[PDB]
Amino acid sequence: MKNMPENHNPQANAWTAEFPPEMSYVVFAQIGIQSKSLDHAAEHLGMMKKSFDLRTGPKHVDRALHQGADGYQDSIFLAYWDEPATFKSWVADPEVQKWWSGKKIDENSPIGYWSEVTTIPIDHFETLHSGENYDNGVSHFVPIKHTEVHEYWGAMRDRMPVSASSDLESPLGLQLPEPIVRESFGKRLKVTAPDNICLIRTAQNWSKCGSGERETYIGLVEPTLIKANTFLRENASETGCISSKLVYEQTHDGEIVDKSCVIGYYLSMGHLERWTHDHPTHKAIYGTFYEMLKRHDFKTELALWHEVSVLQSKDIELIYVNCHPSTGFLPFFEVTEI
Ligand code: HEM
Repeated sequence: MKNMPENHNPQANAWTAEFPPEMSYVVFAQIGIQSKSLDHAAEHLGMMKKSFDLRTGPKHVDRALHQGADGYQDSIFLAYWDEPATFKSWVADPEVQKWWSGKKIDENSPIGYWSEVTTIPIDHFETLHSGENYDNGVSHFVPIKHTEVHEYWGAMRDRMPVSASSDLESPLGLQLPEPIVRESFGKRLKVTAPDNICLIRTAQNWSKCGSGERETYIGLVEPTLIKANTFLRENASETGCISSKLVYEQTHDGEIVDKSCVIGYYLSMGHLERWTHDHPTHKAIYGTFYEMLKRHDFKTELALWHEVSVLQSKDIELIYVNCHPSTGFLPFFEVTEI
């Protein structure tokens, strides 16, 4: 590990995914229905829900709700496979093909469709968990193990196997170009990303907190998490953050549960590192979590985790049908009409 300090002894425990040898990829698919009122999205969401129960459906799927720009909401499925061939057979299923790639989105539709499908090579992937929790993304179906490789700047990079042999820099260098405003409503658009973009899903789960911890999380952490995500959304070029969403997770039936996450894409892992290590909003929430840890013998019922991947252009498929121009990758890079 390159960045680990001498005689490193972390204050808090943490766990990390330990992938079996036969696993080569994780498919992480984000599929969204975009609307101004959730009633408009009900029909699509019903169809997609049933598709996930196919024999080729994902090993795990979360539902979440995103409040986007200017009154648009995204109803999102976060779906995981451990076998790309199974994912491809799922997409090919006639029931999935009824709605895949926004097929039902007609002209002048009140809803949009988008999908961001990432096929993650395992050597370009790492996870971290504040507890031995088997309901955190891939930990629903991958074992996890205790690790010392955390609680220092650069630990995320060190946990990703390929960082020992690659700097993981963008071919575009250090500056994300100014966003542009696409005429994206009424169109079917595919965006091509540059190599070595970095995707993070970083999650907060207060479902097991008693009153004390819950009041602290809601009163003292979440407001600054909201501030952090807003800053990332509004300052793409300064930060290198292509896209950031704060989403609240839901039951199968759509009810909001006590879980959230930020899903963000960055021009490179280095951009994500520099924001995390430097910005005051992450400074503030990091400090509060360690304040909670000390007050609870370094075992809070609040659970945090993240999944971080570094992606090649060919690893990610980005499709936006009748979407608001601020959605996802639409402001950046190369676009084509499908
Ligand atoms: C916009 C939302 C967030 C982003 C993008 C983000 C990003 C990151 C990244 C990339 C790291 C790894 C740093 C490294 O290893 O170099 C990290 C570490 C950490 N973050 Fe966050 N984070 C976010 C929200 C939060 C929240 C809400 C909390 C607490 C409630 C939090 C607490 C921590 C802690 C405690 C660590 C240290 C983990 C360890 O290595 O043991 N973060 N964060």
